[PDB]
Amino acid sequence: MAAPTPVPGIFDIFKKPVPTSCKLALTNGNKREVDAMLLPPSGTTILSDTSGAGVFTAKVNSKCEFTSVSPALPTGFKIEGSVDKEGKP
Repeated sequence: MAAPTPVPGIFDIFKKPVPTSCKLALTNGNKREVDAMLLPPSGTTILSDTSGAGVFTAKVNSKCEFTSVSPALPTGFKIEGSVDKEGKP
């Protein structure tokens, strides 16, 4: 009668057993992980700093590595572009 989409997430577990997610982590100069977000490849991660709240937007590539942080990442801060691991983040 009508053809509804049979859900594009059956059989598989809505994730691939390969790096389809990126775990971005903003850490301050003291390396305290001030924020951490699991984003998709080439996504923009909004990371909130508890040191002074710079609210950093880490724009990554499909490599899960940050390419550019908006507004600008200051000296001391480390945006770790961790990848979705073989195990849970």
